[PDB]
Amino acid sequence: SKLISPAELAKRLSSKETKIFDATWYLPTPANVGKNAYDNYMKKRIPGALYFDIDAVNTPSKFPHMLPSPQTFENELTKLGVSSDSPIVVYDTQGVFSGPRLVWTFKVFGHDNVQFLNGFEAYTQLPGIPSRPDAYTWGIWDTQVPGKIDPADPPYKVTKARPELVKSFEDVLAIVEKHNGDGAKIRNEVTFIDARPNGRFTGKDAEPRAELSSGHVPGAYSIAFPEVVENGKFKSPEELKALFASKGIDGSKPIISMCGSGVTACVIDLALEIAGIGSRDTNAVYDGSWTEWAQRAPTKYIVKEE
Repeated sequence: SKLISPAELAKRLSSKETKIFDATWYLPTPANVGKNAYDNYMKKRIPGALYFDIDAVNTPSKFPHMLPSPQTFENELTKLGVSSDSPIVVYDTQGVFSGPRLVWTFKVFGHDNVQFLNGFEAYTQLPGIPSRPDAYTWGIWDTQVPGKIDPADPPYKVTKARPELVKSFEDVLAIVEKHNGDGAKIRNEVTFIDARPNGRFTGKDAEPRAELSSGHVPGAYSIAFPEVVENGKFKSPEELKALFASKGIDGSKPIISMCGSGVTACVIDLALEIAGIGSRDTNAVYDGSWTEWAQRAPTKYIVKEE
């Protein structure tokens, strides 16, 4: 959905109708091991910000960041205070890494009134808030343990729960109707995109679970991560429009995204909503990854190596 700036957020904050969620799940590699969200979240956050357990919400799943059910979700966001028509805002301490997964998640469940914070680092360099004015350079943060959250009433209740925005692994293996790539109208039927790096496609690069292959699945206009981001945030709307139309990326046909766990494939839904190349009700996303397309799929689908 929309995005906003950090400056308008200070104004938007002073009334507690804007329920803020933080989402900073780090990758489970040995580098960030010992760099948690929940342990860093309860030491520095924004006044009203809340955590969402993407590791506990979607507890029953092979791929750990799978989309949970509408009734292991509603009956926890009631425990977080949000209502059906409560606007919400998102921020990630990492730049643009793990945020939009939650935005896409809310979009699945008929929740409009959702926006994402462009630049975190500029919020860090604010002077302060109109509220808490006498405290300059504090008030932006809330360095205290999260206390008592009075639960929601009336409770969250999703009216719509539109699932067509997500596609099963069958829904992507069902390109078998035409399996000769762009020559078979994969470039005309379903404009796949992969948020994997250009090194992890157009050839072969080390996957995270480095026992299976890596490449560029059939008929997929590959747009990569830094191609829209610049050191803390997204590019201009015209910037993204040019980034796509300069390629063959154009919202003329069905369009689907891909990356590891889907945790960053939703970036290539957010940027699209920003530019407008498609439709909010169509620009779907495949939560399964190359991890699914290599571990639980055929052997001929993979793209070529060097």
